This record gives sequence, C-alpha cells and structure tokens, in this order.
Amino acid sequence: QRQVLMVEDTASVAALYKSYLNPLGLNVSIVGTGKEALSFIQDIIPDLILLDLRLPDMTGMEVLERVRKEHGNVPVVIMTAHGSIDIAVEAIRYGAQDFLIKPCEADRLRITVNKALKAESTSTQSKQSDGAQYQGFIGNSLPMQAVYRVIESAASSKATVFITGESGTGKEVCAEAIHAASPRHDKPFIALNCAAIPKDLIESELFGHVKGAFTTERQGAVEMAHNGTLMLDELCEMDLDLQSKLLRFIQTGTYQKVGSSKMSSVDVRFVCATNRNPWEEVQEGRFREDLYYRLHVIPISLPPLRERGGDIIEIAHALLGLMSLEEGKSFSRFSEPVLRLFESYSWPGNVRELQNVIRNIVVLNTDDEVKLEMVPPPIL
Repeated sequence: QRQVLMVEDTASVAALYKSYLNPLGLNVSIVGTGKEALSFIQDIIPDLILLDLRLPDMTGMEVLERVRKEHGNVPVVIMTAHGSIDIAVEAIRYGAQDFLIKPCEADRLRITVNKALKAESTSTQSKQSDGAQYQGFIGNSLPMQAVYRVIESAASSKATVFITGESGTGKEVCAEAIHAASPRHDKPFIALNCAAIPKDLIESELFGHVKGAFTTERQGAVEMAHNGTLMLDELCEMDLDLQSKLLRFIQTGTYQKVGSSKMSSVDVRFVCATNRNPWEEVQEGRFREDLYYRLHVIPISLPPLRERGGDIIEIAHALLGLMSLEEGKSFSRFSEPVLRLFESYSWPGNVRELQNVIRNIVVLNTDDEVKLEMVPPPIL
C-alpha cells in the first residue's frame, strides 16, 4: 500500500484531505509539526509528501530543506494559501515538485496525488504545467460544483463519459478526475488526442501495429489502457473510416493491430471529449450517428471561464506562479483592481487566453505584483 505523509497542523483540513483520498486506497499518515514529519521520514520514506507551508515549530521551507538534505527523490507537493505563492514558487525552485492552492477540492487533490504516485512507479506522461489548477480545474463556483457532482456519481460506473466544452476549459483534467475517483484509479490512464496525430497514423496510435505494417510491433492506446481508462480527446477530429473501427471496438471490445488480421481484445472504460457541437457534427455528416449514440451516455459539460465567477481568481493565482517559474520571475500577487478587471472580462479563449495574458505580463515586467498599468488590451 502506497504511503502519503500529510504535514498539516490544521486537524480539520488534514481530515478533510485524507477523506478526499479515500478512493485511492492509500495509507495516509497525518503529522502536525516539522519535527514529527522528519521523525516519520527517518523510519519510512513515503511515496509522496504533502507539505503545508505553515507549521507551528518551523516553516514548510525548513522542512523541505531538511528532507532534501537526505532524500533527493521523494516527491513533495506544497500546500499554500493565495498569500504565500511567493514561498510556493521558491519551494519549487529549491526542490519541490508542484504546489496546490488552498482551499483544495477533492478531485484536484486526487488527480495531483495519483499523478505524483504513477510518475514515480504506466499512464500518459505528465509534467508540472499539466497540473489540474493550471488547466482551470480549481474552484467551487456553482457551475464547477455541478461538474464535480457528475464526476463523483459517474466515476464508479463503467458507463462512457462524454465531455463537451470550449477549448481550454478543463475537459482533459475532468477525464483524469473520473479515473482517479474510479476503482480503476491504480490501472493505466491513457489519453489520445485525435487532433495531435496525423490521419495516416492515428489508427496505428489507437490500435497498435505489427512489424512492417507500413513504411516493430508497437502497442496502441487501447492495449496500454487495458483494465484502465482510455480518453479519446478531440474525438470529432477522427475520420469516418476510423470512427467505424472505433464503434466496432466499443461494441465488441475487439480490435486489430495495423498490418495484422489477428483479433485482439482489451477491457477499457471510455471517456471522450470534443470542443465541437457533437450533434451538429452528426447532422453535417462528419460524425457517425451510431457512434454518437454509443458514446453519449454520461454527458459532462464544462462551463467556460465567463460563467465561473470567482474561479478565475484561483486559476490566475496558480498561473502567476507557474509563469514566474517558467520565465524566471518572482510575481506572487495581483492588485485588487487587476483582479476586478479579470473578473469583468469574458475570456473568449478561456484558460489558454488567461495563460497567454499572464505570461505576457510576466515576460514584460519585473515586480512582485501585477498592476493595472501592466494589463494588455483587450482586457483594458
């Protein structure tokens, strides 16, 4: 059983976060001081440390320093309030793997923990900027609460989940949430983006191929995903010929590797996503109607940023830390007039536009605080 050490001196928060992790079937140990965390580690090296920056006997940075003096590999995820993004960024620079903005929600914590444990000891590869909060999957606006509700109900079912929403609204992270809350959480999570692959290769990427299939026997997504979750992202980009083979695979669980006539089978739970209107794609003859009704079982609609109220403040704070790290700067807060302006703007490009705007600010300015004079058009 994997071990997570939670260094958290607020007992109610530690209990809440431990309850969030219940679906993952882990051994979670709570300590409330740096002394007790370091004592634990002398005996048992955990598979992950969740480390609050604020502790009664020493700072979280001091814990991190003392851990890294003897343990260079154990993953550390920092838990921080808005007010300590400056310290969270310095913690990453010193040797921590990611930071989580508090308060945290159940799905975001499960995704972060599951990704940190699988990265160490096989799912689709992941890095820091792939973290849930940077993709917009953070906050407790009513529209997001509706998403979390469906994830919780659906995760335990094998029924296919069909995710819609504009580009950059959190659809891929929503699929990771389903996986982490499901009984398949410890099995592979495989995401294939159907737009990211050329058409002459996507059948091979999905179903594998044998040696000399086209100008050695490689394993496709369906095989990598066996007993786990297969996510088909940007699914409406798939061509009609491949759609017919996908429908056959969904119905029968059977497939052929490219270049082979041999029949193979796997057991996957399906999630898919599109930023198109899927029924419109059916009406226009671009998407098979039978495939639509086969897949459109448990629908989830991600709300755009303009419908999510105060969530934008949380995402912006996460991204300010991420862009400071990426661009070698030390921004850690926004002025209140900047935040008011971010709340009034409708973000037509959703999280990608938010990332762009914050990156532009961080590249062009050197400050600890984002001020109104830094905000580009068309925001102001």
